[PDB]
Amino acid sequence: CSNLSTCVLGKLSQELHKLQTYPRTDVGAGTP
Ligand SMILES: *[C@@H]1O[C@H](CO)[C@@H](O)[C@H](O)[C@H]1NC(C)=O
Repeated sequence: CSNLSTCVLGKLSQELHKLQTYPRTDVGAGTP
């Protein structure tokens, strides 16, 4: 980082895309 603004926004946005509340399985069973 260097901006300390676009840093923050970009980091948390990228994190939310990556993790996204861990979409492992979503149908009924919900297997790991
Ligand atoms: C600004 O923010 C982005 C996104 O988080 C980051 O990748 C980058 O290293 C930061 N600094 C610059 C100079 O772009």
